[PDB]
Amino acid sequence: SNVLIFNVGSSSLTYKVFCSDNIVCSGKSNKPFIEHHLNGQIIKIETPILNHPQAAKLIIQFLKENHISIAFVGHRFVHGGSYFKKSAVIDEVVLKELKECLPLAPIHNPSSFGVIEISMKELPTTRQYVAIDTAFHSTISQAERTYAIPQPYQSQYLKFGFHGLSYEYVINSLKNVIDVSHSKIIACHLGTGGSSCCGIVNGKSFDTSMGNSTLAGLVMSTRCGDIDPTIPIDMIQQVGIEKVVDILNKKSGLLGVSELSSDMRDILHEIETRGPKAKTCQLAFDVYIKQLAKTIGGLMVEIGGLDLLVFTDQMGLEVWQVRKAICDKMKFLGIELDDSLNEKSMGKKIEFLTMPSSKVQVCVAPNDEELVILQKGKELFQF
Amino acid sequence: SNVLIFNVGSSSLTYKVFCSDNIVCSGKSNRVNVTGTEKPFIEHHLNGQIIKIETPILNHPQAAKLIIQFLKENHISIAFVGHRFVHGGSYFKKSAVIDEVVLKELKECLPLAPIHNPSSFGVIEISMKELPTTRQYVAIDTAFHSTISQAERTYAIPQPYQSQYLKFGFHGLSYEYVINSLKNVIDVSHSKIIACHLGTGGSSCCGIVNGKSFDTSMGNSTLAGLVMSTRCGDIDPTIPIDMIQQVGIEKVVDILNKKSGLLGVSELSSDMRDILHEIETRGPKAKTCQLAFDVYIKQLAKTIGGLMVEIGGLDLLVFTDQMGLEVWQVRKAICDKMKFLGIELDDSLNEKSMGKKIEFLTMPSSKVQVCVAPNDEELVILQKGKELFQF
Repeated sequence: SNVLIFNVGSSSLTYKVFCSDNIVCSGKSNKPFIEHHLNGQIIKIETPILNHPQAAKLIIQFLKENHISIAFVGHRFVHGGSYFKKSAVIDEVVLKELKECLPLAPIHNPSSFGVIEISMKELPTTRQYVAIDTAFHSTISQAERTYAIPQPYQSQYLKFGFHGLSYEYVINSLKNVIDVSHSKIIACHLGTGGSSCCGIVNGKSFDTSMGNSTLAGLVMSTRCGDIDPTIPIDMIQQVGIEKVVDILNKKSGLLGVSELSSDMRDILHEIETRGPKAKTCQLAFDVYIKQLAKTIGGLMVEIGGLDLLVFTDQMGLEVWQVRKAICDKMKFLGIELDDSLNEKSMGKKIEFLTMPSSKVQVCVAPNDEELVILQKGKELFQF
Repeated sequence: SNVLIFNVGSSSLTYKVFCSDNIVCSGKSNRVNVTGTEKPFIEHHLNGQIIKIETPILNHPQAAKLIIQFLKENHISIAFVGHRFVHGGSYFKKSAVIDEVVLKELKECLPLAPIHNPSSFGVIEISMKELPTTRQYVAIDTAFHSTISQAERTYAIPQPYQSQYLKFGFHGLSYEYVINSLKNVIDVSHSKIIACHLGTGGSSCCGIVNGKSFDTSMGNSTLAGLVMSTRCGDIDPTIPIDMIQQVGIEKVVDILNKKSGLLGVSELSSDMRDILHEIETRGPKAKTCQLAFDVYIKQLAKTIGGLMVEIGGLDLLVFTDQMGLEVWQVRKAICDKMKFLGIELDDSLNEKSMGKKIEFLTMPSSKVQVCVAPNDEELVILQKGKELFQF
């Protein structure tokens, strides 16, 4: 039976329809237009400016007009709060709790919830599920979730952690290649937007680099990551609350330090080409690697070891310099990399870049959003 | 040659005089006897016994003057005066002999630490005046970390904030004292050392490569890093921002500095020993004290792990200051987290060590070595003086 997967983006809405792990139909929204891929042909259609639930509606309509029967719809919801400990098939109780999670991620959740609501209304005979990014980290203990602050603030700002579906998908895909049930894995979700690391013991999250918010942890494209806590306070005394929030989230990270780009590839280019901003670009790369390595080290001690270091996402799977720099700093722990394989790998498949003799293995593992949402559908429905 | 060391405290000023690594005179201002039908006084300990001079309540420079006067009247001649300055800012990459330039630069560092810097400054100014033919030096707590490179001092934020909020690091004098004391015991110049200053007030870790600070736990402020007695340490940067919205700026600063850390989580005490005691006696606050210990250990372990990767390995882990020297449960908790890295702890030595002297707690076969190293406040300032004047 057919599965429809929605992928909500900043300025777009993509979909893909699956039948037995095979793509039937696909396309995306945003002069704005919707593009469709069906029966081997490409249909582009001019549109006026749409919001997300309008785009979703139009996609459903196109599917109905072509008799693409749909039995399942999968959705991604970033921040499921304290309620959602696992992903869920969508009912009235789930819808209620989801709506209470809206203020948790005002940038992500609302447009995601909008698509869900319109999808439930336009496809009332289909079973629908929501894949929740924070759920995988429900195995993290109190002590690892707790910041050293007094009540009531202590319970208000517990750590949540994110990219949970990505981590869960990657772990699941490594089950034939390694023995996850007896393993210590550190996964690095290095993407555009958010980046994080996760310490995984026997297939389960033990700790992660993000916190109560998606600002915490690693240096990111435009986000500061972990910094001295008095700094946000001092900056507020200069420019106020909302401006500080904007700077730390949209004008920091690789962008703020390189003074060139939020894209690591542009940063690497400027360094290796020399280059009018190399200086700042070199600093941005060093600071990024430092924080990443520091994060890896901290997590390794928490989980009591390391068998496999995994890179995933866009940066993790397409930038060999990051993986090389990181493995060099972790060489003393027993990481012997194969540089021929590393420099050519773009992570289109699960590929080890480590010599088989190396004490700690290093691998790359794809985490395509659509396959990730679909995979959760399997777990919930068995299809 | 005698050396006068001033230790500026909160309610009083204390001092010691050294002659060849030994104390010949010492004292505390503003002393009170609860049964002594009497006034506040300076208590002097000199050779034989106790000398009490009744005084009004004294500030620090007033006490300093009267202390100097007492030593003159009792024929203790002074060749050097040592002082301690908490935050030297950008200018002080080294501790310094005090001249006109140094005094001018120290003056500009006052807003860095409104409480501690002016107190130590006032004592320095009066000390230069009452002993103007005496060489004096200021030991700067931030100077040891001048060797930390830009990438390690830099937070991933844009200009101009990036340069306004560079990392400094503290407990520098404690670290370089411990490192120096280790030169009689290990090859420091070819060593990777992580030191843990586990104090009653602030706490930090330092990654040390060949005798020099590579990176450290505190940042621009003395709030960053480890979970501390009353401080939060490193937390989600969004948390202070959201707390401002609830209770305002100044209240948040007070909460994170004075009502967090061990005190805030345990809901019992700021002292680790009381926390351990409550756990083991199963007091009414055992659950929260157990949580406070777990959170504290977790952050310390994570900090050590991060520093190890930064410096490229680990040969020697060293504990110092009050909690590091006199609380074996903390050391055990840490070493068990790191057993996988090659730490074989002699549990009998650890349970009996109070860190009165440098002694290894690990087996000599153990890949990574663990030791406790004393860092008495006065010897630390005195040692900086030996380095500057060769006394």
